[PDB]
Formats: sequence, C-alpha cells, structure tokens
Amino acid sequence: SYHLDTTAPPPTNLSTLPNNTLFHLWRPRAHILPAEGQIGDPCAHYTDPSTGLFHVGFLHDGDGIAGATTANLATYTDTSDNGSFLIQPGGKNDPVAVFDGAVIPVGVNNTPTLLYTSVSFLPIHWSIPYTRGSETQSLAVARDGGRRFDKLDQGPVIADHPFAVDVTAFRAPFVFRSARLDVLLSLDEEVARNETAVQQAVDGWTEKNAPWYVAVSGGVHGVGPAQFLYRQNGGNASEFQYWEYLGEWWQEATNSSWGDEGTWAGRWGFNFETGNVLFLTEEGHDPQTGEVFVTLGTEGSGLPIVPQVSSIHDMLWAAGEVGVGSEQEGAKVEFSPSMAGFLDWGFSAYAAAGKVLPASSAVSKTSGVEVDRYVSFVWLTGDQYEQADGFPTAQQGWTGSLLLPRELKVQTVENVVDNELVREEGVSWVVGESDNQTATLRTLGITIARETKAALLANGSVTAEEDRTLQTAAVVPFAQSPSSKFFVLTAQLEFPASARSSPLQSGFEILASELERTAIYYQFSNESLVVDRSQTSAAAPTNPGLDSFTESGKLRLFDVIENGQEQVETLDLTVVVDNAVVEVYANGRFALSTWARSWYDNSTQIRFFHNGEGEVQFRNVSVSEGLYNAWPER
Ligand SMILES: OC[C@H]1O[C@@](CO)(OC[C@@]2(O[C@H]3O[C@H](CO)[C@@H](O)[C@H](O)[C@H]3O)O[C@H](CO)[C@@H](O)[C@@H]2O)[C@@H](O)[C@@H]1O
Repeated sequence: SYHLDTTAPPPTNLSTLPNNTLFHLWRPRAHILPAEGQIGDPCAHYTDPSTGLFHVGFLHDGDGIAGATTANLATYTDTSDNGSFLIQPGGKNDPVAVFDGAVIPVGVNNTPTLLYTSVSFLPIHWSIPYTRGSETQSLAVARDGGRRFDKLDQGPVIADHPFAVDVTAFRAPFVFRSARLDVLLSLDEEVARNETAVQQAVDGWTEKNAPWYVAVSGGVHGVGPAQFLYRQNGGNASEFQYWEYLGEWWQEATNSSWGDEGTWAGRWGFNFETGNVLFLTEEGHDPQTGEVFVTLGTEGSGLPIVPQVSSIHDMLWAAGEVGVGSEQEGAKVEFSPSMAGFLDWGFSAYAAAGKVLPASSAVSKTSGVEVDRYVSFVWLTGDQYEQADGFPTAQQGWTGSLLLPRELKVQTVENVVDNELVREEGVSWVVGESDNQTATLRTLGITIARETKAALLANGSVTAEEDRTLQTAAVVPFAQSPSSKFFVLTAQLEFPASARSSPLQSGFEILASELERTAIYYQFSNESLVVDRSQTSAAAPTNPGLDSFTESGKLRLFDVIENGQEQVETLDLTVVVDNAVVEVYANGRFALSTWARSWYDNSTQIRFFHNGEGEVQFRNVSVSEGLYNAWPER
C-alpha cells in the first residue's frame, strides 16, 4: 500500500497510483480552477449591472460552461455545487456540445445574455473537412443571479457561417462596442476616408445606446485564419435576433506571420481562435478613445501536418487601426495590425478570455479604481492540449487552471534611445514620438490585476536579499529561502551594454533542493527570458507525461537614458509560484507561464544564478511567502 510521501523518492510510474492520490501535490491556492476535474477555455465573463459583481466563466469537463463570482477580483465563490455549471449540451441547438461564448450585460429581457457556440457535430478541426452546421451561435439568458443560463427556446440567431465560405472554424463569439466602428459604418464611403470627419463624430459617440458587434474566430480552407464580424442588424441596439455580417474584418494568409522572421508575434497559423476586441488607453479601456487591440490564439503546425493535431498554440495579441472597407467587395471595415506580440509566451498558455471591468463595478468601487479596465484570464492547459504522454490524470483528480487575472492597457516606454533596437521590423511596439535622439514607445501593458496582486502580498512573510553583483559563473543560494512552494519573487537585474553581445545568462534557480531545480534567466543571445525545466521534477525522467522541455519568450531590453545617462533598460522581474503554477512577469509588458511540477517538499531553495558570461547586478531582490486562498468558501 503506497501512501503519498513527498519526502521520499517518487514511484517510477505515477499512473499506477490510486485515484486522486496526487490531488494536492501540484495544486495552486490563489488561482481560478474548478473544485475538481478539468478546466478548459475561460468564458462568459461579465459585470452584473444589478449587483456590480463580476462573474467569471470557463468550459468544464468538456461538458459546458461553469461559473463563479467575485466582489473583489482576489477571492471567488462557485455559482453552485455539482460542477457549478451554468449551461450544458443536450438542447436542440447544441445536441453535441457547448463551446465558448460571451455575455451582453443588458440583453434579452434586459438581463445578462450569453451568445455562445452551440455544437451539433464532431470532430471539428482546421486540418479536416468542416461538417456543415457543426457550429452555430445561440442565445441563453441568465437566471437566479446568473447561477444558470437558460437557452432561449428557438434556433440559433446566427445559424450558419458566411454563405458558401469554406470555413475551417466558426466559433467563440465575442461581443463589444466601438465608437470608431459605429462612425466608420455611419459615414459615407468617402466622408469616412478622412480621420478629420470621423474623429468629430467619435467625439459625440454615446456608448449607452451603441449597437453590439460580434467577432467570430476562425479561418477559411485554402485561404487563411480570420475573424468574422457581425453587428446587431441595422445598428439597432435593440435587435438581438438578427445580426448583419460585416465580412472578414481581419484575415491573414495561411501560416503567414507578423514580420519576415516570425520572431516577435509567432505565426498567424492555420486558424484563429477565441478573439477579443479591446479598446485600450494608457489608463485602461475606453471604446470611444481606446486604441483597437485584439488578443487571439492561433493554431499552428510543422510539416508534414498531422490531421486533427495542432502542434502549436500561440497566445497572441495585435494592435492597429480600423478603416472603411477598402474599395473591394471585402469587409465593410478592416483591422490593420501595426504591431503584435504574445499575451503569454507559455507553451501551455492559451485561449485568453477577457472582459471590460467598469469603474462602476463592486470590485472597482471597493478598491477605489475610477477608470474602466479590461481584465483578461489566460488558460493554462494541464495536459499540453490533451497531447500529454500519459499524464497521471486520474491520480491528480483535476486538470488545468486559469492564470492570474491580468489588466491590459497601452504601456509606454519613455526615454528610449531611438536606435536599431527600436526601428527593427515586425516587432511588438511602435514609436509614439521621437526627436531622433530619444523616443517614447507604445506597446501592450500586461500586469496582474491590482486587487489580485495586493491579495497575493496581503498576508505574506517578507524576506529581502542584499543587492549583489556576479561576474564569474556562480549559483548563490539566498540567505533564507521560503519553506513552501507558495511565494512571489521580485528582483531587478542590471546589465552592462557590453552584455548584449555576450552569451550571458543570469537569473535564479527556484523550487530547488539537491535532486531538483527550476531555472529562470535572461539570455541576450536571443533576448529571451527562459525557464529551463530539465531538472524541475525528480519524477519526470520516468513519467514522460510531466513535460520538461524549455519555455522561453522574447523580451528586448532597450538602451535608455536613466539619469541623464545611457544604460541597458532594467529587467524588472516578478515571479509568482502558486505551487506548480509558475508565472513570470517582466517590465509590465511580458508574461511567460508554465507548470513546474517539482516533487520533494524540500525543493523550496532559491539561488542567484550567473554563467560567468558578462556581468549582472541584482537589486531589490525580495520574497513574499504565503500568497492567499482564492476560494475561502471551499
Ligand atoms: O473546447 C472548445 C474550445 O477550445 C478552443 C480553445 O482551446 O479550441 C479547441 C479545440 O481543441 C480541443 O479539442 C481537441 C479535440 O477535438 C483536443 O485535442 C484539444 O486538446 C482541445 O483543446 O477544439 C476543437 C474541436 O473539438 C478543435 O478544432 C480545437 O483545436 C476554442 O476554440 C473552442 O471553443
């Protein structure tokens, strides 16, 4: 009889253990995930007009959308027991399955209304023929406080994909409002060609009565990934039955990519998934003044292609402009990217679903936020999108988790030396201004929702480390490491301009003991933050299900003028470890998340790391231990 003892070597085959034996071993305490079982794409979030509460949704066990609510964005309550499902398959419109959907706060009967993909046939994949009628978009209305969504007793409101278009996918509807879209669609084909006339109309746009837009994510066979745009018919904010097709407002060539190298924004792949239409400002989210941003997952593959398998799942984002529908019979409106990147560089991070969080929300009132925010929840698949090599699933009793809620806004990088590092082609930023001597850059800002970050540091024990400099290769253990796998690690690493050309690697080793360690370091060679998981788990060698491949993401440190002086921009790191869930944040404009399934309880040492190449200076290194409980009621 083998009882779990994590002070002793792991059994050779974890999959032989009894059910639920590994339930708590790698489970997080401050993240969003169901009480048990598997979690898929997060979805149906919305602020309830009546209560001001923020509702969170997510696919659960491949059997529908489950939910939970929060009043503070730090802590959550399940909407119900027995899975806490809001809506499940089996209706006339979704006999086979219920996929992602989005909510209009004041919809039918003036109640929260969910527009979702009702599935009638399987399988569905961009690499095989699409079965007509596979995915339609249906409506359901929130009842009993939103603890459940009742499907309207009629067929889908969008019963078919675009006429005669051979789509690769037609799902994940996302609703939004837009001053610019309303203006571009109201003005003349000629009167709307000039920003002057438009801007004047946008200034008068009134959100409260604007019509809703719907972006359905997908692609076209033999053509390319794309987003299909619709809007309440005739621009009638009161029309919920008929949705006029505005065309493929955004499409890219099959497996093409941002830039000529596919260096900063992966590839557009073969199919677009779970779109979000954001409107960001430097302070938050404004559908009247915000710049158009889009986050989406793209499904890619190497060659030869393996039918029904998407080998690459990129969690991307793009920003650009929207204009009138060229002159061709193309979309009435068109989104043109100016810059693009990754919302999260994690292999397993994917299907981001966010929502506008009004300053009028109970969450914001309580925390005192006076602007509208856009909160995004990234999915962290637990079994490499079901391609894991026999992960001990029955033993764990659950699969997957969502990452920490993140605030998305326009982030600026000031006092940046305008040089090659800034003018490169196909990057994740644009120059907002310049005098040819220094410039302000504009990119997507990615930060942990402020109430969540505060909650993480609420009751945490704080242990600081003295500023340090390393020149020769070295691994220096902290003066005091945490005694648990729940902590927030912060640190600033300063590099000399002479390091850009060096094969320098500097960072930390975490979750470490004699037989285990996880490395996190910056690498100038390819300007990337890297998470070496080759030694993360003592159990990985004999259990291939526990992926141990290296994770990395691109992060360029710009030459800037800090105190009237030039220097390589400081690497501002924040690593959050809710157990096996590791999230690496950098300079408010980067995120890389992965699983670090360390085995031993002793594996909690933290060390400074330097490979002797180049030089590094560590400043303001600190550790907050304990985090907090995201689900008190459980
Ligand atoms: O689960 C539905 C929901 O998932 C999204 C975001 O991940 O893409 C899903 C997709 O893959 C899932 O299902 C395949 C098996 O079909 C499984 O191998 C994979 O691991 C799962 O993530 O589901 C459809 C088909 O069932 C595939 O085309 C797609 O790759 C989102 O787009 C969808 O609403």
